[PDB]
Amino acid sequence: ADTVVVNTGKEYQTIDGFGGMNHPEWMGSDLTDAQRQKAFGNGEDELGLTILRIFVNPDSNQWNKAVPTAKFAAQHGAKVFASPWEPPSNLAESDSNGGKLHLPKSNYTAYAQHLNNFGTYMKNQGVDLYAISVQNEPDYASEWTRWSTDETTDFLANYADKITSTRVMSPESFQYAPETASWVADGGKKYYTKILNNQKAFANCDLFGTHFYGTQRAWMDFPALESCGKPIWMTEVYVPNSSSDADTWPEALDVAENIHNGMTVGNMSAYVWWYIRRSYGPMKENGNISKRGYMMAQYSKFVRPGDVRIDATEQPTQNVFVSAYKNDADQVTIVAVNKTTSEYNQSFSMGSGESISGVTRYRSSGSENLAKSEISFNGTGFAAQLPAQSVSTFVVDL
Ligand SMILES: [F-]
Ligand SMILES: [F-]
Ligand code: NA
Ligand code: NA
Ligand code: NA
Ligand code: NA
Ligand code: NA
Ligand code: NA
Ligand code: NA
Ligand code: NA
Repeated sequence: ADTVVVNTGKEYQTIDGFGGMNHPEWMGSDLTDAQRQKAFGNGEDELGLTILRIFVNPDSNQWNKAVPTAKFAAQHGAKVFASPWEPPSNLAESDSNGGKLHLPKSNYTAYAQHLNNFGTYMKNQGVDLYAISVQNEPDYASEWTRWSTDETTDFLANYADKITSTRVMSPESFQYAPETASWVADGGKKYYTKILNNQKAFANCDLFGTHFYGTQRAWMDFPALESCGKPIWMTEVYVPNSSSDADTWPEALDVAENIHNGMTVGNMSAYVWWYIRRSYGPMKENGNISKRGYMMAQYSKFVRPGDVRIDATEQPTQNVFVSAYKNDADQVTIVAVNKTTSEYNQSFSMGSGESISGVTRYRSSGSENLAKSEISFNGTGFAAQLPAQSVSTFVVDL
């Protein structure tokens, strides 16, 4: 294997965090106090999530259902953002072009007020809502609200400046599909390019969100969006499916590969799962962390808001995926996903020249969950075994 060369002087995106969705209406119950602590604490056997996504109910008389878990997350320092699936029923019309609903242009001002008022309500409930998005999956909307890519751009350019209670997030595409994709009539990356290309829409859009359903690694690179000066969040996914129990192994390792790809190929600042607590989620219905959740935790517990992704040899051997981050205490955190069936010894080196003063490893695999050990080092480098089908997070003191 190539030595993994890490360079603290070459910086990419700032990390906003890692999280999941809470949706009492659709999940059937809210998180309990124990589950809230399990998700948003960063102590022993806690997921260390730092972002919570919440639901914008079309009926404002139901907004209160989102509040208790948002307040808990906010008290533990998490960013809280919200997504709408449908306008208030009085603003929505049946769609005859593939969606269930459509928002008529004549109702855009009222819809922006609906989103603004949700932000104000959250603030009055003690939650400074980080952002609200224009629409969940406007390009996969057979059961909610379809928007064309022109429509979301018009909304952002000409109406979203009146959302002042919170930041404005882009519409959230289903899968970040290539613009010329034959299977998507009007969606995917087109939602984003049209914002970048319209001065008013870009000025009124504070950050971007996309989902990752079926998103290939080869679709994650988006040069114009990655250089525009505003964060891109991956705001919803489950991988590789919802049909398997989240302890299924080695299937769960796909979660770590997907996070790695979003971080290093997509320059994503955030990675947000769907329901936190679910049979296929990071927390099981019995409240314990699943294998998929330990895959998330290898990132979320150690790559914290405000950390900066830095250069590190990304694929030193095929299907061994490496990313690295620095924090404001000058620690470097390296996450190595060995997705192969072979164990080998991997060397690491600080190309930026810093001497190492300590290395601690946390590792998850078929038989380990966040297993902790001390790693020897010498000068500017260290080496470690990477077992087959494992995720190793190295915390490096310089
Ligand atoms: F704005
Ligand atoms: F990229
Ligand atoms: Na940065
Ligand atoms: Na709501
Ligand atoms: Na907060
Ligand atoms: Na909704
Ligand atoms: Na209508
Ligand atoms: Na209106
Ligand atoms: Na989500
Ligand atoms: Na499996």
